[PDB]
Amino acid sequence: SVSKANVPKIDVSPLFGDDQAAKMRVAQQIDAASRDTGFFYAVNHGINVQRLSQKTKEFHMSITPEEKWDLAIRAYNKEHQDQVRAGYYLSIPGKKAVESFCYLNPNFTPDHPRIQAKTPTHEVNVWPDETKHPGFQDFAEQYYWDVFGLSSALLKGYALALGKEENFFARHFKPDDTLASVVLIRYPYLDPYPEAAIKTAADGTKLSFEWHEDVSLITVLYQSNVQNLQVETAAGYQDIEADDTGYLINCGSYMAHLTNNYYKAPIHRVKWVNAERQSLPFFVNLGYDSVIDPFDPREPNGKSDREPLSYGDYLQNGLVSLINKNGQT
Ligand SMILES: C=C(C)[C@@H](NC(=O)[C@H](CS)NC(=O)CCC[C@H](N)C(=O)O)C(=O)O
Ligand SMILES: [Fe+2]
Repeated sequence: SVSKANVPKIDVSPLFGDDQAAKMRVAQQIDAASRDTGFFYAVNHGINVQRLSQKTKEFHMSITPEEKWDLAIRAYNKEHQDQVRAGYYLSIPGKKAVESFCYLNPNFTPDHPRIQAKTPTHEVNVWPDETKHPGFQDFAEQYYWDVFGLSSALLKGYALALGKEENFFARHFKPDDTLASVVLIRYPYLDPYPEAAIKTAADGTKLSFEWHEDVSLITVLYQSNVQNLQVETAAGYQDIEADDTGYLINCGSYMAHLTNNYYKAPIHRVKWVNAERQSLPFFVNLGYDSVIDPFDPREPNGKSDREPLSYGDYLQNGLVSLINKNGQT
């Protein structure tokens, strides 16, 4: 069997308060986890994840095929040319088992300057009919802000961990402009489970999603309590334990770029499991024009030979590349 990955549980509650020394002790834990497997569980995070799961299940189990077409992104519905990121990602029974619903910043409204400009990666969210899904949009928008708040706290810990002031990332992570996304992914139980919907790794492991690094600064994930993720390490792919009270945190490739791989974006993959479950990531993205000068916390003078990259350039290029590599979700 594969060995268990070292995924420590870190109590992040000090990151919400004003005890600077305690924040440093959290930052050290983040540093250690980021230098090791690249994953940790954030605990004492303050979010009601059980309610998140319940509301998400009520949505996934009640939405109809009709509504899925009507919410579909462009990849599934040519009539919806503005929906590149936000909307419904359909399953293809017999071929693609997973389905999902993505939404973006609720502040991306029709009058937002980036929406008026039609700037890439910005879109106005689409939502199902309120009468068919009472309370869902309100719940989902509030969840965006709850996980935004946790993410801001986590970003203060990553900044302190890297030797920076606590707002070093967080000053570029703003309610009015963040490109962050929530994805409500449904993995189904299927009997029989179609082989075409199961991928196979070079080591023989059955997978739902192949190896990748995340397109994010950090990723802040709630999943059901069903083991499925693996992380590549020196010792091969290792299993990340489940814990559906904590949030699983890892860095994405923008952090790797900014830190000159001090905090790598861990390569990870999703095992095939025949289970009805949920995967609810929040991809922590900055603003379109956010640029942080790359640095190197292993170099005496802190300098890096990487060029600055705006977050919008990073994101637009990354999302396309991930689809080309691992397929349209
Ligand atoms: C555990 C996870 C976080 C999930 N992974 C994915 O489905 C992949 C790789 S993390 N995610 C994406 O395809 C990126 C989605 C970006 C989003 N659709 C957007 O527009 O922001 C999974 O469960 O499969
Ligand atoms: Fe990922």
